[PDB]
Amino acid sequence: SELLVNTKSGKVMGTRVPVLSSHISAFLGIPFAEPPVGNMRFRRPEPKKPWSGVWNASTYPNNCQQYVDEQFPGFSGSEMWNPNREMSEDCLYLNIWVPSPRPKSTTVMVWIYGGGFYSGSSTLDVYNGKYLAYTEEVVLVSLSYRVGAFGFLALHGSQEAPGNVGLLDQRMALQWVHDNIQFFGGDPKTVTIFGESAGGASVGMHILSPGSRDLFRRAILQSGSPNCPWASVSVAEGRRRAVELGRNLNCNLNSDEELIHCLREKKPQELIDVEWNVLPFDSIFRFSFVPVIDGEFFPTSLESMLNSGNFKKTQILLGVNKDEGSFFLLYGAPGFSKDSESKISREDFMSGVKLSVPHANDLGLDAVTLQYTDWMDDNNGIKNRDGLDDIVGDHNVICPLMHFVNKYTKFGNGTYLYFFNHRASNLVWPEWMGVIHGYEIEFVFGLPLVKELNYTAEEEALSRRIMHYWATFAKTGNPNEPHSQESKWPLFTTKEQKFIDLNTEPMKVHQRLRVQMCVFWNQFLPKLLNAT
Amino acid sequence: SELLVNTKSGKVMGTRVPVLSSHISAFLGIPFAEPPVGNMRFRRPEPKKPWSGVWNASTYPNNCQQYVDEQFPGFSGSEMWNPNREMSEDCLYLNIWVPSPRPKSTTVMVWIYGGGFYSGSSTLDVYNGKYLAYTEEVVLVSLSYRVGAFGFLALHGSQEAPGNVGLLDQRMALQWVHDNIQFFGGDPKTVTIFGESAGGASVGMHILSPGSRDLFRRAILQSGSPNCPWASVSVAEGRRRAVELGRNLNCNLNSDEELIHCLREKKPQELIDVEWNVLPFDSIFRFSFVPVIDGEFFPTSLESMLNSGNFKKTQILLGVNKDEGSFFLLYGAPGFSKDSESKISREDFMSGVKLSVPHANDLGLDAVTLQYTDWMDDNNGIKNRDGLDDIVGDHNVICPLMHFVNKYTKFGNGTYLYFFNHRASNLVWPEWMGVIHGYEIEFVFGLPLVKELNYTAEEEALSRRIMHYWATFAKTGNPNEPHSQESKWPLFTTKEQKFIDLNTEPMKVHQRLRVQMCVFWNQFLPKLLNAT
Repeated sequence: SELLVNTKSGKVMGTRVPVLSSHISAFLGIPFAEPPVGNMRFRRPEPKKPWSGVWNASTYPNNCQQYVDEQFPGFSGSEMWNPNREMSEDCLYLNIWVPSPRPKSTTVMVWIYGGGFYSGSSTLDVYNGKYLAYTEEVVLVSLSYRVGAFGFLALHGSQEAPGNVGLLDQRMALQWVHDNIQFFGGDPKTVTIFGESAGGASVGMHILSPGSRDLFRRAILQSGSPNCPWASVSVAEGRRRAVELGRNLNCNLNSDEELIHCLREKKPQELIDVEWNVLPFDSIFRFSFVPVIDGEFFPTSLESMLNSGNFKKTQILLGVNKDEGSFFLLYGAPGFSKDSESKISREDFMSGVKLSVPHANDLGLDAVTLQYTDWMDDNNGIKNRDGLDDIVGDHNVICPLMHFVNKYTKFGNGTYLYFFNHRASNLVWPEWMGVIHGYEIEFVFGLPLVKELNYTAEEEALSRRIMHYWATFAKTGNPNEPHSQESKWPLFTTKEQKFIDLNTEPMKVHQRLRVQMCVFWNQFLPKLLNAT
Repeated sequence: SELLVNTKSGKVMGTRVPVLSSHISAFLGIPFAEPPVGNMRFRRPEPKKPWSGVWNASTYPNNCQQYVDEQFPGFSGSEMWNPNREMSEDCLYLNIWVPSPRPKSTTVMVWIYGGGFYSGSSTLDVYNGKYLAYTEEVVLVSLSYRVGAFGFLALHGSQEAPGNVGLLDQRMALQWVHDNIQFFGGDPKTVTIFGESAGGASVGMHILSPGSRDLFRRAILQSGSPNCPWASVSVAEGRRRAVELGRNLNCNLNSDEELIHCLREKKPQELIDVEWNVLPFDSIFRFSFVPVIDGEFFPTSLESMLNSGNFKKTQILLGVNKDEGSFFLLYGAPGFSKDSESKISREDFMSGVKLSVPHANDLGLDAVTLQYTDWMDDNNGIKNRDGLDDIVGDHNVICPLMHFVNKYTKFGNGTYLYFFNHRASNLVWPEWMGVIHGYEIEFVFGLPLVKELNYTAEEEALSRRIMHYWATFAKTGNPNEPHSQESKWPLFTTKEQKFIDLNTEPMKVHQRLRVQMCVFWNQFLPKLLNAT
């Protein structure tokens, strides 16, 4: 039977699903690690023990225990990101969408969801692999990993909560795809991992980490890179937050064993209730528990790894959205509202700059303000709003990703950069937010192809273009069709630094994606803060 | 006789001179102080002792002993600024151009030449007061003062070379105009002093100094203000340079008397031969001997005086030229040539930035470079050239003058700002230099009215407009004609900050003259250098 597959872990029974008036197979909720419950909390994942009989993989698995957004109850715009399944510490499962008839050895794509390392589910609607699997004829795998304290608590030196266990979770899923995807029709020697936000940072981290390099062929990073200011902490800050977390739940703090044991007796929702209290600064776009440079997963510091060429050399395709920042200002900066044009005054502008660059002294806060203020029109509410929006995106996503793409390209074997700047016609968020963080995803998974979702004809056209780029790239290491007549997505080179825009208009190539600001955030500011 | 005038110092015999096919009186070389020779060198000026008989004031006086430019022998462009008379330490004289018939009580204008405080003569061709006196019917006075070591050597605490004796020279001339201009037809209660470059800085200094405030009614400052980074030094740096000067001439340095006496035995040309060796840094737009904040001429520091409203409150009219910097880059920065387009490379650009902001640490040099570099086109030779040109002008003339006009306007009784951006059609300097430092002067003195000089019809029209503005302002405190139909030069206010352009095109009002950069040079950079 086409829905029955025999893996090295046991037999699995999938289900047939309809897609764009046709069908494909779907094996949902296949386990890849032992349930990290009880004494296993905070600990590294262990391989799932083989099973007898047939595992029923016809329904989605549970979602990792996480923080849930309730800023806008009912609002689809924010709930489409919340977990749509029972939350449980028994979360480590993966989903596979296989074409029909089953391929013999086709290209594999493994998706890693984003969410600031504190949230995310593989089961959201926007992450439905069937449209992409079907349309491009690829095996689509979607894994899951532990988030928040559960996946990133870090008491270095201890084997009870080493840290990065959330990344080990992902590696585990990748190890399984490597050892079994062949039985699903996939070709293990041609697996592309691709992510978004924290998932984009995760992809970049497997490229840097020696232990994961041999488990994939290529990579796609969307709106996120490993060296982002929010994606990692030092073991010292990791330890500082581990303790403070324990201090909020009134736990014995005399020793790591003391602390860890107390944290293991707490109900999942109790760690999550106080999780946001450990941040060192009043900030925006920063998260409590994230990866930590431990000396294991990451040999040395990220910057020295990027400078020494110490990382997997292959091809990569990455890019960013036009307005990456707006989403975080809405939720945390004074002045912004989902229901108003949110024009910002001088006072609120500067409050925002303080919240965006939390680690900067008064001199730095001034450098940022001077760099983002048009003194001929300083009290223009629309300019202060869009200026603040730019600061958050540049410092947190764009300028960091450009530093990565530039350091990488010097040792890589091919780079392709994009700039997604198209606002979907059916977006429910206000206009001032623009091309929002994470909304390019729907085009990657092809939601525009399903009529009922209400997308324009050109938006469906854009979705197919992108799906063919990602898929053609996953297969060949080049997003372009061999002998096509269409426009060629030029290659990014240290010299030219070309890139293309991604929207419903005739392709246009450009150069030096936001150089003016990227030099400020990557060269000047760092230097200034270090001298002062 | 109309050419004979009896002053409080003695009788003076002037001469009749032709102007624009007509005539006026001219009393040239009237003395106002005792010859500062011998033991009087470096010392404060003493009033000229009355004389019997008639002083012959029909020919120009000598020029102060100064450094002479020989960078371009023969070139009119640079020689029209060199002394056109025998140089001598016996230099303190003034020139008066009086209308015919002699006025009973008309408006007076006293001109103070510029020259970096190290050069300048009142007898240059471009400073011929007859055209202006004639055309606007005003008494035009032109004084002279000691420059270089001779007028600014400063060994604070000693009465042999107190410092600022060059400014005392100017004050002396003003005291005489105040006590005698009435006998020439002038009205002493309506004297406007106006200068350019070092002279613009001098005008601003009489506005700040308690001792000179009561000697004039209004003021005009062109391309220069008292708080310019090159216009003054601390008593410590003044003392440091005084000594080093003495060290170059092998003088006994055991005591001030020791030093001063040795310097008084040296021929004038020997101090000038080594004068440029005392500058503390390899620099551009900086001069050896300049005014010094001594606590006498200047009660306290300039910045605190400007903040406390401690200065003469009246009306002022000031402005700058579009390309104030080019002239100094030509003479001192690597890459520029009088005969080439002078396109600058990245290396020479940065060499230039080092030469322009000599007092900045490596962090500052980077802030300046980042602020003046278009990273989308970093190797554009024309952009690096014009960028360097902007740095020199902004930091040395424009941003400092805007700081003055803003601090002043808060306590003044009327401010009028202009921006001269017209390049004369007969300029002999290369095009890349643009609207050069000091070339607005020719329009102020009306050289365009004399055909033989080869100016366009619109340039002569511009010259008359400016001459009427300066003159109408000197008389009324407003450059505008009471009930005119012409365009009104709006008033500058703390709120609006309006200003006008000055060229052969229909007047256009603007706002915030170069705010973006003025904030960098007046607020951020200062602060950065202080914290680091």
